[PDB]
Amino acid sequence: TEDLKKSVQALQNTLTELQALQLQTKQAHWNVSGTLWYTLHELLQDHYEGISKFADDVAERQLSVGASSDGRAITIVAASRLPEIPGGFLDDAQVIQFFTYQYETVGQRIHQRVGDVEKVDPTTANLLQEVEHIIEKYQWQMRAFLQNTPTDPNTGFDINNGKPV
Amino acid sequence: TEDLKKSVQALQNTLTELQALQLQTKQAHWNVSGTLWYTLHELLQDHYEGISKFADDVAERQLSVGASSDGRAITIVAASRLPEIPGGFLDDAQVIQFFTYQYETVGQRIHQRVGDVEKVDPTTANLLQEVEHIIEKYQWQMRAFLQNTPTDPNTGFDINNGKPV
Amino acid sequence: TEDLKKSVQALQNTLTELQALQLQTKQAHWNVSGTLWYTLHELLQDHYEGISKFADDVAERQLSVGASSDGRAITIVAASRLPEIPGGFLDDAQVIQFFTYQYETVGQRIHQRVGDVEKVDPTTANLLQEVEHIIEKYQWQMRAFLQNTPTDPNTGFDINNGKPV
Amino acid sequence: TEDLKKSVQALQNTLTELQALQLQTKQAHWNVSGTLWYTLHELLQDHYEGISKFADDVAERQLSVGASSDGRAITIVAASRLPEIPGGFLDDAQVIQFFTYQYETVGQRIHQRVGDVEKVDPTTANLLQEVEHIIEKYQWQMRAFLQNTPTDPNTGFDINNGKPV
Amino acid sequence: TEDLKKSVQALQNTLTELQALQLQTKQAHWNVSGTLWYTLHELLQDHYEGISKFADDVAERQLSVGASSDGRAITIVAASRLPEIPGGFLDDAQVIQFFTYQYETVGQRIHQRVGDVEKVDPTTANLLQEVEHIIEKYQWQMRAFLQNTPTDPNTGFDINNGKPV
Amino acid sequence: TEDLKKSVQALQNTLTELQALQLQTKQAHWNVSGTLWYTLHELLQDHYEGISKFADDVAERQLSVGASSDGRAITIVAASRLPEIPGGFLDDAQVIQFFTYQYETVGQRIHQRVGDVEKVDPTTANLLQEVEHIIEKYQWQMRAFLQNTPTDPNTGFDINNGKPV
Amino acid sequence: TEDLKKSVQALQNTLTELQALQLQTKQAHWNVSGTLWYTLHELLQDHYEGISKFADDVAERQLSVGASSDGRAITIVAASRLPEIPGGFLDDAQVIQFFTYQYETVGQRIHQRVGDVEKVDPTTANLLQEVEHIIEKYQWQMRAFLQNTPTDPNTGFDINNGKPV
Amino acid sequence: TEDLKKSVQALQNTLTELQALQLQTKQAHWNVSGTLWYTLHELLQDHYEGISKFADDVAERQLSVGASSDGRAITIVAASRLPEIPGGFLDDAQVIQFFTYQYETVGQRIHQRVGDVEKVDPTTANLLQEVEHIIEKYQWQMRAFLQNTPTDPNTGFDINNGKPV
Amino acid sequence: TEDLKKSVQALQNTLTELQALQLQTKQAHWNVSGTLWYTLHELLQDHYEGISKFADDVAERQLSVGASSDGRAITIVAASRLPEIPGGFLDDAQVIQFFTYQYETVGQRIHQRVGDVEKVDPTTANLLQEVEHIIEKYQWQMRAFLQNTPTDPNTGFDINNGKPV
Amino acid sequence: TEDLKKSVQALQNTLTELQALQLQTKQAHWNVSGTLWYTLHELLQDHYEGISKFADDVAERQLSVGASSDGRAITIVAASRLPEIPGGFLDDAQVIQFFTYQYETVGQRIHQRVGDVEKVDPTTANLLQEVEHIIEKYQWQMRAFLQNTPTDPNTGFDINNGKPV
Amino acid sequence: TEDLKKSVQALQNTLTELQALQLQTKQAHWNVSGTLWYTLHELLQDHYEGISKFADDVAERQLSVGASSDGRAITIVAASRLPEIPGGFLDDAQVIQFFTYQYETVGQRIHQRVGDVEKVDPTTANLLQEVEHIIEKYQWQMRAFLQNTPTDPNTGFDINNGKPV
Amino acid sequence: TEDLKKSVQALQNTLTELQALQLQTKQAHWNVSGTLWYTLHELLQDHYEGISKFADDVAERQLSVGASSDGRAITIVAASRLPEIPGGFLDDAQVIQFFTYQYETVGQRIHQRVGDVEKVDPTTANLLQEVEHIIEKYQWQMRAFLQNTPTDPNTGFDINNGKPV
Ligand SMILES: [Cl-]
Ligand SMILES: [Cl-]
Ligand SMILES: [Cl-]
Ligand SMILES: [Cl-]
Ligand SMILES: [Cl-]
Ligand SMILES: [Cl-]
Ligand SMILES: [Cl-]
Ligand SMILES: [Cl-]
Ligand SMILES: [Cl-]
Ligand SMILES: [Cl-]
Ligand SMILES: [Cl-]
Ligand SMILES: [Cl-]
Ligand SMILES: [Fe+3]
Ligand SMILES: [Fe+3]
Ligand SMILES: [Fe+3]
Ligand SMILES: [Fe+3]
Ligand SMILES: [Fe+3]
Ligand SMILES: [Fe+3]
Ligand SMILES: [Fe+3]
Ligand SMILES: [Fe+3]
Ligand SMILES: [Fe+3]
Ligand SMILES: [Fe+3]
Ligand SMILES: [Fe+3]
Ligand SMILES: [Fe+3]
Ligand SMILES: [Fe+3]
Ligand SMILES: [Fe+3]
Ligand SMILES: [Fe+3]
Ligand SMILES: [Fe+3]
Ligand SMILES: [Fe+3]
Ligand SMILES: [Fe+3]
Ligand SMILES: [Fe+3]
Ligand SMILES: [Fe+3]
Ligand SMILES: [Fe+3]
Ligand SMILES: [Fe+3]
Ligand SMILES: [Fe+3]
Ligand SMILES: [Fe+3]
Ligand SMILES: [Fe+3]
Ligand SMILES: [Fe+3]
Ligand SMILES: [Fe+3]
Ligand SMILES: [Fe+3]
Ligand SMILES: [Fe+3]
Ligand SMILES: [Fe+3]
Ligand SMILES: [Fe+3]
Ligand SMILES: [Fe+3]
Ligand SMILES: [Fe+3]
Ligand SMILES: [Fe+3]
Ligand SMILES: [Fe+3]
Ligand SMILES: [Fe+3]
Ligand SMILES: [Fe+3]
Ligand SMILES: [Fe+3]
Ligand SMILES: [Fe+3]
Ligand SMILES: [Fe+3]
Ligand SMILES: [Fe+3]
Ligand SMILES: [Fe+3]
Ligand SMILES: [Fe+3]
Ligand SMILES: [Fe+3]
Ligand SMILES: [Fe+3]
Ligand SMILES: [Fe+3]
Ligand SMILES: [Fe+3]
Ligand SMILES: [Fe+3]
Ligand SMILES: [Fe+3]
Ligand SMILES: [Fe+3]
Ligand SMILES: [Fe+3]
Ligand SMILES: [Fe+3]
Repeated sequence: TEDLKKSVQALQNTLTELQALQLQTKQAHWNVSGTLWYTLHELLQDHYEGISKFADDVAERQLSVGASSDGRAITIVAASRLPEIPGGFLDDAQVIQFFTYQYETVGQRIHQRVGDVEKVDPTTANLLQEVEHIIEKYQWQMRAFLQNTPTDPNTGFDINNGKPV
Repeated sequence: TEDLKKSVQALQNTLTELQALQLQTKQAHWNVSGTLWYTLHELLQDHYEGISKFADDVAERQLSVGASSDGRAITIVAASRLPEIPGGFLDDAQVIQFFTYQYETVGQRIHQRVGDVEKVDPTTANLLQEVEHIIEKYQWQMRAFLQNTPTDPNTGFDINNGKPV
Repeated sequence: TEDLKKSVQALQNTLTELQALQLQTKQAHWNVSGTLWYTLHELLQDHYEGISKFADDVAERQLSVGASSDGRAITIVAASRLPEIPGGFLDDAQVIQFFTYQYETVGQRIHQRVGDVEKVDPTTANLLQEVEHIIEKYQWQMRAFLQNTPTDPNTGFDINNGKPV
Repeated sequence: TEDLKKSVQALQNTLTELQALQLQTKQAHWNVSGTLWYTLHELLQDHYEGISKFADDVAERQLSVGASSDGRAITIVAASRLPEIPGGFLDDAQVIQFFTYQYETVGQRIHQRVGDVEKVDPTTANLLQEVEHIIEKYQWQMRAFLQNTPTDPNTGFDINNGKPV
Repeated sequence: TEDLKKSVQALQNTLTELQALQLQTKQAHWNVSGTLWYTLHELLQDHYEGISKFADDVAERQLSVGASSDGRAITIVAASRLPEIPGGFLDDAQVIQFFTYQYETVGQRIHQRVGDVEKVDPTTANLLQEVEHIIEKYQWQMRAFLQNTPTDPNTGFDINNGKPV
Repeated sequence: TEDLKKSVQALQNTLTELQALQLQTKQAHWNVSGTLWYTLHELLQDHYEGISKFADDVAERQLSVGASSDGRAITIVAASRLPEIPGGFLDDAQVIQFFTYQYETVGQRIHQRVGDVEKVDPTTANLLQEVEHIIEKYQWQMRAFLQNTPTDPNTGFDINNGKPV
Repeated sequence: TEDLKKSVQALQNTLTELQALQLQTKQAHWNVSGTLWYTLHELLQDHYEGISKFADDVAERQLSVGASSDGRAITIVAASRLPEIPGGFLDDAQVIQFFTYQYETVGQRIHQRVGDVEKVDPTTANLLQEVEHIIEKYQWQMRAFLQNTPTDPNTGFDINNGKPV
Repeated sequence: TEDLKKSVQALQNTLTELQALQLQTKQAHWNVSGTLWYTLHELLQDHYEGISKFADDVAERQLSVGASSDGRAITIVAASRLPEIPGGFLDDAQVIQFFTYQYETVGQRIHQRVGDVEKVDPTTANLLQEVEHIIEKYQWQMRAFLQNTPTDPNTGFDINNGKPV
Repeated sequence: TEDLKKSVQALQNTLTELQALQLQTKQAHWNVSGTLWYTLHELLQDHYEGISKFADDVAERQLSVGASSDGRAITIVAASRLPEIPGGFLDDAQVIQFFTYQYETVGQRIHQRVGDVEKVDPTTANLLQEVEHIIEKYQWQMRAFLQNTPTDPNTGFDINNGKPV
Repeated sequence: TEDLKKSVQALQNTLTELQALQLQTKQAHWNVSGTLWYTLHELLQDHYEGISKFADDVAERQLSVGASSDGRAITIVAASRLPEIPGGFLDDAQVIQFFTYQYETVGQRIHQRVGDVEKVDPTTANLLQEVEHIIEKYQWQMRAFLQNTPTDPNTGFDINNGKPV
Repeated sequence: TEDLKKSVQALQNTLTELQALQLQTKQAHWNVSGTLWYTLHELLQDHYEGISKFADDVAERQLSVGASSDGRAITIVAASRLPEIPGGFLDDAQVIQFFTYQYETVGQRIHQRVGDVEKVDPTTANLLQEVEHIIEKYQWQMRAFLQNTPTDPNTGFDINNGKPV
Repeated sequence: TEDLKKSVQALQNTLTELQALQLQTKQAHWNVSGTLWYTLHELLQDHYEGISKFADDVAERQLSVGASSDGRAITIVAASRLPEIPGGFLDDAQVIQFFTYQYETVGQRIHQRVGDVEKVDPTTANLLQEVEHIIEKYQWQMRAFLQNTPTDPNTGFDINNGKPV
């Protein structure tokens, strides 16, 4: 059946994306610098925990429908399909920019996956909607730092050495 | 007796002000944007919980001296007597400005109320002093973002698109 | 897109209804009287906490799909579209009657909203199903006080001064 | 030895009675209606937890003296030897009446069992005294709703549509 | 000094009243019967804990200003100056009636005591205001069972065998 | 309406299956023997708690859409429609075999039920997807003991006296 | 039956003794002075909590076998039958002496009561054995301060102004 | 009196046996090896905690009836009267065999002791029944690994290098 | 205004005294010796925590009325105005003597301060009454070690090498 | 300085090894199969948490001595220098074999690193000793499954389809 | 011996530095102002707790090797040997600058002390390495606000009124 | 290798000493008498828990470097090499004297062991430094009861029947 194939594909692809996000949030947690370093250090820890919890649920849902889960380092690298986080000290505006985009792209892809599996496997779809919920919430939490308002454009000039982000 | 009338007036007026503050802190919690969005999101959650706890105490003190408590939406609107929080995305400096002022005006009014009821109802006065304590603490916590220091005026230029707040 | 418009409408309308319910449950929590006053005081506190939690989730889901959330007192009043709770001391049977109806009407409307947004935004639909779940559970918990049984009609005569409710 | 037979009989018969009580308390927890529905819903949850804990202790005491424990649905039905709880919506006075009687009859039987095994197996007797303690406490908690006092017969007329229970 | 005498008198008299209330709430906790027996059993436990906590604070405030505290059974009996709770099974309406009155009279007396010691010993006055706060809250919680409303007089006929309380 | 009939049928049938599973997991918890007795004793306790929690949710969802819930022993026996667990001491491989199958069949049936009620009652469907999620997870947890791998068939010979399971 | 009379007598007499002990331990908790004041203040708090817990169990066991419980102040005074604790500041050696004796006499009496009711009411006997257990443990904890050892008589001279206790 | 002698003997002999068991369970906790090493490591930790708790209760019951408790290493060695646990790495089947026997022999002896002291000291008998309860439960938990079933003899061949245990 | 000056003076002077007390209680916590060393080590830890909590409240009340708080080491030294605690190993009687006096003098001064600010700033007065409450409680807890009783002068001879304190 | 270079090298190399171990333990947690699947699932979760905690400490120690931390997926792959865990369903004996070896090799390398940095950076050495402690403990916990004993070689034949591991 | 002298010197000097840091972190906690006031208020509270915990460990290690600990205010002032924190309102950039430097200098000195005592007193050295660990971590946490990155120098211009820090 | 021999010797010898201390602290916990009996009862419980925790760590470190741990009663007796605690009732001064000495001698020996294994096994050395830390802290806590001060020799005359200890 390509109803098991559909399920596996959607779960496995989401798992890898969450694992990529685990590694990038931690990396940023450690290396972020600037005015918002501590704020972001704390926020990224919370995201990491939420992402880790859903990575474990997604992997065990995969096992639950009868397939092994591939969480290997090689598999994470092989699925790049997503900008990589710079090494070294990272700037607060750079971290914000980076996750605004990553969470948005990951959320979009999960959104597609929910549609794909919804009538063959509504239980897997339900799980993926929960993952999408958290990813899009995290997206807002990064986006909110640069959100345009009636009194202030929020260009990020102050967290970016005078320059818009 | 206008010793029950005094007590009711002081308690009821404080209740409505706290309920107005519940709604405005939550609104700001959701909609705040900019460099300090997350910081303020967390701080406003703490204030909301403190305000909610005292709203419940004030309402039940009113019941305790023998009068019903009016916590209706219509009553909150009817007591405006206090600037309203803008809708839409709100800027961090705008939120700070707004609560610096609201908490100050609410604290002042409670201060007056403590004097009013102190010898007819010292138990109600004691409660209102506790409310004033928390409101003025919250006032300092908003004020501290723009507090002038020997090395830095803290105009809020960085959180306000180059302009003093 | 009127897929963002659909989502915003469903989320915003639900938020206001939950906020209306926050205010009415608390009001009843304070002012309820009679044989079941304490029972209802405790039950209404539990409902208030459940409703408050989902109000926060609904507002932040709205932010998560890119729109501000309107939780203002004026907006609650403006959306009346729902009977208002009496002021003053409220009778236990009156509170029961009132929420049986409110929860039922709010649950119905959320039910409609779930259908409306389900294929444009299954993640928002999932959240609203969770809200509907709790609202309808609360509906049963109010309804159960007057539920007709094989041995007893449960007219509420005992909690209503000899008269059916 | 009919000292193991004695022990097994007393433990097994008590286990089945507790399991019958697990099912009836939950059933009543869900279906109770009327003025005391919520009160009883909460009280029956507490009883269910206490009963469940002792069912587990009784079953594992049976294993501890070297015999398997029969907790099957068929065995519960086979040991009826005890009125069955009506299906459908149940009235508060009906639930109270029902458990007043069930707890009393179960407590009596355990009381007999304590005497039976006390000198062959004082450790099993000790456990059964603890079960009897809780069952008789629960009996008082149901009985107390209809307990005659110097100022009021407590006929249950108010929770029974004008009629004594 | 009769500023220590004033303080001692106010503290000691309050201690005895709280201890009288400890004994009466527990007695009622055990012996209450009728429709509201369990409700009142739980409510009276909460009051007992609040009263016990303040009895300990009042006694240790007495020690703190340099005097021993008399918490003896003989002293409780000697200070009757307050209706005694009936023995035997007590009816729910009887318990409600009884504490409505006791809490009211105790609250009144503490209120007087606050005035008496307020300028010689504002710290003792502060403590007594906290005791008055809780006692009057408990008074409302008993009073609320019989509170007259626009739709229902709440005579207590249902919890009193057809007769107003 | 046969939209309430649909909902009731799906909820009621699931409730009975969960209650059957409550009884069988506990039975196995007590009576399991062999190399994996303690492992399974602990695992079956965890399943029992998860199953019990969802049984309570399913029963109260049934009440929430306006129908009583039938959790009686007779009803559990009447719905057999599912192999019964042996009495006496049960072998670890026998327990594993038994639940691998039970959880699989129960999960399948819930899966069908989700489809059945999904557009008349998406809130009930959502609940049943959560039940299916847990049941299928539990299925994997039993299946994993005998799961074929590249280095070892996992026949269960070691937990079955030399014989494949 | 004088098997209910036996049970009531044993339970009621124990309740009063525990309540007497509640009042005396608290009194000593507040008023104790000297080298061991703080030690004893803490120890007496622990005893008070243990005694309070068993007073509640004894009273509710009395209700459980169908009789009201008399916890009134007048009843405590009426059952003196036991030395009274001095008022005023109490010396550490005096407190130790006093409870060594009280706990011993109360433990003895409960011991007799266990024999009295053991075959009419083994469940009540079991409870009273638990009370005796704690009372005799508390007796050792007071006795241990003056316990004669091979290297030191422990006369209490140091806690008694040079004089043996 | 040889009623104190009886009590002391029963308590002291049980204490030493529990202390012997403390040392053997820990030893096995550390040194166990094989397929069931981790399972047994965890199970033996739980037993150790239960045994330690009762050792403390038994020793303090001894003090409570007026005698010192001998918990010395020399006394443990002197009371051997019980097979000693091998040193070095211990096999899972060896640990299981060993405690099946130890717990059984210790439980038997405590059982005798309960009879011995039951009418001179029912409070000490009650404590020893609680110790026997736990010891026999632990006995079942070890025995269950090798328990014969209708589908599998459970010889332990798999945990014993092909050989029955 | 010298109503802000009054408030600042009272708050600042209390802060410094509490900080002096933080340092002295810890110093004594570490260095106390003798019969009551451990008792006092524990008691002084509790006082330190209570004092630290109020130091933080006093400092933040100062900020709340618009002034900075001076908690510097130099400021603590500059406000000596209070005996200094000896260095080196400190004797139990010396610690008791020392805090009996310190707490008394600090409590007195706070008492004066409460009067000073009570009508310009009742909220600050309320806070200072809470500080006075704890300081005077701590005073009793030190005083109680040497408190004269009808049976024993409590000279402290035993904790002072034969000599009255 | 090549004292910062030394520190960075030792910390960075350890971080990557811990991150490799995070991924492999989770992978095994999900995919392990066979008799010991659940046991190992639980054990590997505990190891994962311990490893994750030290990965965070090692990365933040690196930041603490002034260097960024590289936790990227590419860096984990680039440092292979260590056998990779198979994908697909993994057998219990295979998991045990695999971590016995991995933990041993990682522990050895950390051991070397402790020597390397010990006198330039004893604080980093201290941290690495703590990491080595946990890694070697985990090594024993895997090794213990196959540990040779006087009564049983523990070849793993039972967990490996008749064949030694 | 000047091995006790060495130990005392290293411990005592570290204690004073930690106590200086306790006072400065709290001072900054209260008085910090500007964009990062709340962030720093929270961060400085965490540091204060970590510093307080190690101050207590260092003082009690000093006692453990047989010397008293000097924690007096005079001793803190006497050891200045370290810039003092300004009084009045302090700017966020000023606080960051100040602790970046203080933590660095304190960490350096502890580092030296670890070398000094390492072979006379490795247990004291171990403790001091733990103190150094936390101090240097806190140093990074302050330093990270101004850490230069590839996209942004992080001069602190935004938190310093346009000027580099 | 005699680097494993060194490690084993140091770990095994420490384990036995900690186990000896477990037994002696408990023995003293039970049997201590006199003025400081309760104080010491509590203090010795805390030491016992700290000692037990490190005994478990030391034994599992031994396993971690590849050797079994000998925790047998016979081995404890065989390693006497340390005064034995008297049986019977023990005097407070005797307990203090005894542990002052035991902890000192055990701490000394561990100190030697740290030197012995430090460069072959720094991870084992680190663990032993932690054990030494706690043992020497416990030594101070016993020593502090008799510590000579400028105002009082602390001979223990008061806790020793007039005689210096
Ligand atoms: Cl899980
Ligand atoms: Cl409340
Ligand atoms: Cl949240
Ligand atoms: Cl259990
Ligand atoms: Cl307290
Ligand atoms: Cl619930
Ligand atoms: Cl209870
Ligand atoms: Cl205890
Ligand atoms: Cl705070
Ligand atoms: Cl952290
Ligand atoms: Cl500590
Ligand atoms: Cl562990
Ligand atoms: Fe967090
Ligand atoms: Fe998992
Ligand atoms: Fe999960
Ligand atoms: Fe930046
Ligand atoms: Fe918060
Ligand atoms: Fe409330
Ligand atoms: Fe409250
Ligand atoms: Fe802004
Ligand atoms: Fe609640
Ligand atoms: Fe929120
Ligand atoms: Fe939420
Ligand atoms: Fe959901
Ligand atoms: Fe009514
Ligand atoms: Fe409950
Ligand atoms: Fe169980
Ligand atoms: Fe249990
Ligand atoms: Fe009814
Ligand atoms: Fe309660
Ligand atoms: Fe107290
Ligand atoms: Fe208190
Ligand atoms: Fe009634
Ligand atoms: Fe569990
Ligand atoms: Fe439920
Ligand atoms: Fe639930
Ligand atoms: Fe088997
Ligand atoms: Fe306590
Ligand atoms: Fe109770
Ligand atoms: Fe109880
Ligand atoms: Fe018991
Ligand atoms: Fe004395
Ligand atoms: Fe455990
Ligand atoms: Fe103990
Ligand atoms: Fe215990
Ligand atoms: Fe084996
Ligand atoms: Fe404490
Ligand atoms: Fe603070
Ligand atoms: Fe505070
Ligand atoms: Fe207050
Ligand atoms: Fe002294
Ligand atoms: Fe775990
Ligand atoms: Fe971190
Ligand atoms: Fe950490
Ligand atoms: Fe295998
Ligand atoms: Fe914190
Ligand atoms: Fe300390
Ligand atoms: Fe510490
Ligand atoms: Fe360490
Ligand atoms: Fe600034
Ligand atoms: Fe403790
Ligand atoms: Fe262990
Ligand atoms: Fe440990
Ligand atoms: Fe002595």
